[PDB]
Amino acid sequence: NLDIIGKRIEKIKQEHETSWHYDQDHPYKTWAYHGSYETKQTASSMVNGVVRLLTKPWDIIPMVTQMAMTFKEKVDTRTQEPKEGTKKLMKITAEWLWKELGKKKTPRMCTREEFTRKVRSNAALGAIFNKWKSAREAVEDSGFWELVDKERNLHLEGKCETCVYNMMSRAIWYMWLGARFLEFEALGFLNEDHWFSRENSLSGVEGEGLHKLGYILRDVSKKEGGAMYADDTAGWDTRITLEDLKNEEMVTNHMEGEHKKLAEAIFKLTYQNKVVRVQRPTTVMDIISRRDQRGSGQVVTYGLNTFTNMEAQLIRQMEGEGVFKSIQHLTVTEEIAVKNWLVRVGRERLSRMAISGDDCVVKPLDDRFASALTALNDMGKVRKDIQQWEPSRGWNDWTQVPFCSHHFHELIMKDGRVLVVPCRNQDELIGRARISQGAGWSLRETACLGKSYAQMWSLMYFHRRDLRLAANAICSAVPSHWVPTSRTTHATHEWMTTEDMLTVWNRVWIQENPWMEDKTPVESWEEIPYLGKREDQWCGSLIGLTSRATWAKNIQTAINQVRSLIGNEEYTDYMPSMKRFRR
Ligand SMILES: Cc1ncc(CNc2cncc(F)c2)s1
Ligand SMILES: Cc1ncc(CNc2cncc(F)c2)s1
Ligand SMILES: [Zn+2]
Ligand SMILES: [Zn+2]
Repeated sequence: NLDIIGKRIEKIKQEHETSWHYDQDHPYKTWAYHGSYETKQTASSMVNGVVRLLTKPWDIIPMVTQMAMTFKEKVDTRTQEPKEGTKKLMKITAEWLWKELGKKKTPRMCTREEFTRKVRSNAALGAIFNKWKSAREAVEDSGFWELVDKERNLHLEGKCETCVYNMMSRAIWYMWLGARFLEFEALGFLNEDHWFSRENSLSGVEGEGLHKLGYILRDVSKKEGGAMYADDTAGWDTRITLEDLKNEEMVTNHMEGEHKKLAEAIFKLTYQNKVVRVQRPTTVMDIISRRDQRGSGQVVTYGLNTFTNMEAQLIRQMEGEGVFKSIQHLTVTEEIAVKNWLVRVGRERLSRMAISGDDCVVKPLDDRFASALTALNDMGKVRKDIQQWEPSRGWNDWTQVPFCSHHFHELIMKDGRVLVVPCRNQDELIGRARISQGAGWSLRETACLGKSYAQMWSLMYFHRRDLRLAANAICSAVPSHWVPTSRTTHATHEWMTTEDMLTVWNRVWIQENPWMEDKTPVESWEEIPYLGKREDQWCGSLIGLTSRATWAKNIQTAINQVRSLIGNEEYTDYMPSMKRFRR
């Protein structure tokens, strides 16, 4: 305990020797509280003007406008230790699942070279400012790496000095860049080498992309079974048990040499024992500790969430199939039965699921799954917005299943070929495009973010009448050659490019689409179909409203307003790619 965190604590305590005070009115119960010290400082959303000026009808939709305005009593929760039978079910399943993921993969260390490219082309690794300004600067230096080396040698010693989280249903724990590297060195392979790919994991979708998710849900639908189940967990990261953290750590069993010790240290020191600096305006910096809950990089979090979610869902399948009778204790015969289930049908059972971190869709063997709730509830993976022992409401139609904030439509092209297209409430799409994260943006940068959104809409949401039109308008209003930008790059972002959008559509939807047998390129945008105009209205379209018809009719005037603001640049008119504007 304090042997493992004390060094980290004692080091912080000393850098504020004229401040340290053990405030006796600290609000922590579930989190251990060590002390405090003096600080004073805070990033709200800004509106993207290029997008808003070209989406005027939406200036009066409260669902769009409210998205741009404005529980920490959930992070301070505690989950009960699972029963012995639950713990055995999890240990056995975790062992078998690491083996399966490892069959065609080699754990390996990631390198500074790799980490250095990441920071120069910008991911969201989540660092802090201090001694160097940006993340870009500290990597270019040589002193930072000497710091890294020190901590690394300490990790091999089995101690830790500077790996401390900073808190800030979305609470992010940013770490200093050095700690991020040591985490990425040890565990980056999980993301970098696609361990949770559909090919390697059977349930996973890592790197598959929105244009593939709908086809994958449909492939699951083709299996014999009962309803499709899509239970969200109530605050998944706050319900990761120490038992989950120990079963994740069994990935080190597949490692060797330096890598194995470095990985064990990350699991032992930064995951199974955590030290966090949280601000408290009453402004002190509280130094609290905790062994449980999900702390890690957003990207290792994703891989370990997918892993533990796969594990829980295999066990819920086992329960619905009556592989084990009770979670209180597992008979020696029940252990063998579980083990032989995994060996005999485990891979088939994984192919019945689509899992993206804390998000899942299961098509179990039959509807017994709906009331198989004892293992799920005991593991602490308590379902959101339904009573604890109330049976799951399944879905009969794969086109109604929620997954990764989307639903999927089946859409028939004029030539018989079949698109499965992603979709969500259009107010959600327009409200997100109207928002820029960070201030300090030039007109040019703001314009290039709008163009990223426009190109995503043309690629993913082309079947929505208002999004094809607004996307054509934004791309007409931003200089033809200006490059699309984004301040967090997830899966596959084929819209981040200066190439012709019809050429990308053809590559993504026809050429590279393994569900399309005929590879005939499409020759214009008019070949590319829309949802039915009632289906479009159901998913939030403004077609049929007066405000919308005036906007479409007078779009060239909105385009010209934005062209005037940006200035005398080279523009393309994309509106004639649509039938109604083609004279
Ligand atoms: C790291 C990931 N790999 C695939 C994912 C599936 N989810 C998704 C959501 N939004 C846009 C996407 F391209 C994909 S998440
Ligand atoms: C219920 C409605 N019936 C026709 C409408 C007009 N909206 C529209 C726009 N572009 C292409 C279309 F097929 C239809 S709204
Ligand atoms: Zn450390
Ligand atoms: Zn829809």
